[PDB]
Amino acid sequence: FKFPDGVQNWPALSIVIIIIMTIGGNILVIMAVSMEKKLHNATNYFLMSLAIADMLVGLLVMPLSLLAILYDYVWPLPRYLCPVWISLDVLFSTASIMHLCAISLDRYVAIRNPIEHSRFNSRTKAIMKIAIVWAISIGVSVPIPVIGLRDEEKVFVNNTTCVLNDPNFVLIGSFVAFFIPLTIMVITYCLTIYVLRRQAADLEDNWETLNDNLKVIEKAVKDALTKMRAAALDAQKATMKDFRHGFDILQLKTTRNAYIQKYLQAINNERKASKVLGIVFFVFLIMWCPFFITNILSVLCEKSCNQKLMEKLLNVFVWIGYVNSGINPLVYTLFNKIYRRAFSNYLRCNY
Ligand SMILES: Cc1nc2sccn2c(=O)c1CCN1CCC(=C(c2ccc(F)cc2)c2ccc(F)cc2)CC1
Repeated sequence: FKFPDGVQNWPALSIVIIIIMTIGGNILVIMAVSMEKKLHNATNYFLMSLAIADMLVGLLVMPLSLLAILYDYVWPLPRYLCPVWISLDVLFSTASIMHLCAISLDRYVAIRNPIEHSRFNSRTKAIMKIAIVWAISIGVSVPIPVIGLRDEEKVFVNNTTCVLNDPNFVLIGSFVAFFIPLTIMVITYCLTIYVLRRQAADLEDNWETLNDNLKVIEKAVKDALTKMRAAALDAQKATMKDFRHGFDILQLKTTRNAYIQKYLQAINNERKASKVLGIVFFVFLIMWCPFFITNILSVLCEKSCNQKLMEKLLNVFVWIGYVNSGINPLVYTLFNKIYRRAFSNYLRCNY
């Protein structure tokens, strides 16, 4: 570990900046979800446990990858330390996709069959769901120290570079640890975003007409006045008892701000959450695709392919996937005033 004698790529040390921003960024997420009241809920507990995995990627996987780059991918640490790092790489990377898939799956199940959650509270129900995503993650990574130490060629190429080299494990494992959870996250997300739009459009299309027909009354009628009573007529047929009669009493603009905005902001809130999750989901998908494509493209042709080129591309493609462990705290800041406000305060009033 930085002898320093023997190092062959000193400008690679500049990747430390990537490492520092991946740890500190997710630390702030851990601080925010731990301290902010308006962030204490199942979805944001998922993000904290996710930030714990992404912080441990930058804390335990990124530094030992950088060290290998510094020695031209000739493993500089003891040989037993290679399969330990490979399993820590697999564990925390799987925990990332397993968190995103669990968020999208729980959000989908929360919408289809929203039965009265009478068994446990939301805080404690989240704890079990976080336990299964870590239980699976440990389950995928725990064979690797066995396979690697029992047979060192499964984790060493050319007896020098430390990389996972078991084709059966890499193939089957890529399905269990990446392809299946990614397939679930995409379908559940889109299916969720389809249900949410159909149910919101029920009230929205009635609330949109009443609003538009109010503009013509300020243009500036007996057809536009009855245009607004028919709007609320269909709105009050779907939404608790204070809502049905709430429209039946509706100068008009004051009633809209009095009680309609209670649900109007509620639906917009659900829309803003689907926006953030989709960006987090599909940026994760996009930043891991080049590595996974190039990898699964490297075994579809055993020969007839430039294997030397594949490895060189994968050296860069793995860090495109790694940088994703730092991207999530940035995304929260851009799209949520609670994270952005807490982040600026932790950077100032604490640091
Ligand atoms: C550090 C490094 N450097 C170089 S240079 C040239 C190659 N190369 C490498 O292969 C690696 C290891 C990359 N490492 C990324 C994390 C891994 C996942 C995984 C788990 C188990 C598998 F079976 C299949 C892949 C994963 C990826 C995304 C996820 F969302 C979840 C898991 C394991 C592979």
